[PDB]
Amino acid sequence: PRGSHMNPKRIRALKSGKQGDGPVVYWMSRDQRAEDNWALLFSRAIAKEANVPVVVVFCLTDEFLEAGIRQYEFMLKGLQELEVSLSRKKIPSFFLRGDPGEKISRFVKDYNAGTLVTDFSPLRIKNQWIEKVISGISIPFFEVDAHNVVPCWEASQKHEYAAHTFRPKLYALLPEFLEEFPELEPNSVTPETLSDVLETGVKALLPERALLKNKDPLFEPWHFEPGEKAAKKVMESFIADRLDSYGALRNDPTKNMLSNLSPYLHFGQISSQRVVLEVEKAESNPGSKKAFLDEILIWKEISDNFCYYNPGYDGFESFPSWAKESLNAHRNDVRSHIYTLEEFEAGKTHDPLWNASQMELLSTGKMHGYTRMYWAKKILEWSESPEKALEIAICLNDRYELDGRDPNGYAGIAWSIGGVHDRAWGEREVTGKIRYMSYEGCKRKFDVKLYIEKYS
DNA sequence: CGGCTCGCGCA
DNA sequence: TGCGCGAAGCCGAT
Ligand SMILES: Cc1cc2nc3c(=O)[nH]c(=O)nc-3n(C[C@H](O)[C@H](O)[C@H](O)COP(=O)(O)OP(=O)(O)OC[C@H]3O[C@@H](n4cnc5c(N)ncnc54)[C@H](O)[C@@H]3O)c2cc1C
Repeated sequence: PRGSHMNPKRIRALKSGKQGDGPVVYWMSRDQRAEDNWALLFSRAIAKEANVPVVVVFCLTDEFLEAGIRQYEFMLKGLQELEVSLSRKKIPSFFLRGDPGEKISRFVKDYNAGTLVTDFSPLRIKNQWIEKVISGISIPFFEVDAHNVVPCWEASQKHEYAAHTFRPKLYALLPEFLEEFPELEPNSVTPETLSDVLETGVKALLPERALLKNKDPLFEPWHFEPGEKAAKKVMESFIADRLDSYGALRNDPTKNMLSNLSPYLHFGQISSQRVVLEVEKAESNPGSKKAFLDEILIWKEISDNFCYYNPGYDGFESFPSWAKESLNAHRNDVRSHIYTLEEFEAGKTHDPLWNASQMELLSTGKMHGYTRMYWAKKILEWSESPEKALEIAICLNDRYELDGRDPNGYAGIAWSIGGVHDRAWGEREVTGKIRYMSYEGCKRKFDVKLYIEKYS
């Protein structure tokens, strides 16, 4: 659909039909940003070719009732800043509430939309909303992958077993898809309140707030300033101050050596392609640059590949055959300790290292990448069954992580519990051939006393 | 057949 | 801390 700096492989048709005479409607869900957004850039080009304006619609669902205030407040502040950003580009942002399957379809008829465009995501709830919209609309419906550098359906056409099989496929398509972003052109033709939806949502999530003994909330909201502008500043600080030592202090939770981009990368407040662009041109350590590029390209996008080709990505069935047979044979193995969901949530286990990992999750909403493995693998070692371990790990991850309800989470949990994108290891009790990690192994890699003392 | 994103013994 | 090895099942390049 026209465009010079626009690769058509980033778009795909969801429903054919006659193009209406109305403006182009962008159903922004996953990539909540104005700059470096293919789904918005493609929506502007179609609008320019049809001599119509472009509008942005966001549907707020009841999904926030499953999470807490930490994710609702982080995402809502970004949309308030996003509202002003599109206003400067003469693009109006319309915020709806309810089921997108009925709210978007009613929107299309009411506003007399001519073309509908949405961003891509492999989650189950989005494939459902899309199909309900398809049955209720009669205009063309497009979908753009503005989250992955290479489109998910283009990098691979199947579920990738391991990264060493996905690495050469992704890196072979980098010279084509890794490109600069054209600027967003404001509209030529011009045509509720977010403050009220924020106050209404917080009042409903108040009883479920995580508290201390003295009724003092646990979440510390000053660690990550939300929004598109603050996401850019985090990237600049990481490249200038943290990219050099990234390859050596990657797995040390006592050091703040990570990029801290996942809360912004999840909500779409920042483009991973933009991060990859800035990293490629920076002069830094080559082992550090390779280590970071493998994280944000190979492993961030193979998580989308995992969810796109495995609909049960959050279930025991998605595990490989060797893992399922191994964990099934150890179901009757006596376990050293049995902790319920409440004991894991409050951090009341016998392991001070595990409790400290949960404390960081409860206080900052973002646990260190290395400790997230020990946090999830010890849940499997201290649960009733593999199904309960998957249930508990997903519950705490999606409730308290600022990057929860993400394909990176379900792939990361399935990696730690089900050996997805992993291999077999030494045979043990309970866990079987799943990769084992011990408290003593962490003692030889970093100062565990500092990490425990930092979070009680 | 070669090589995959732990623990462990040893400088 | 940094390195080489062990224990394990399977992809995929042929
Ligand atoms: C059990 C488990 C659960 C996880 N839960 C989530 C989750 O809900 N949301 C989430 O965003 N990440 C999750 N991950 C991945 C990883 O823990 C985080 O992406 C990372 O810790 C975020 O911190 P960072 O951005 O500073 O990391 P950095 O080292 O700065 O990494 C930069 C980016 O690379 C990507 N990345 C890094 N490590 C991974 C990984 N292992 N898998 C996939 N992408 C990765 C992320 O997009 C991240 O923002 C989980 C991993 C595990 C093992």
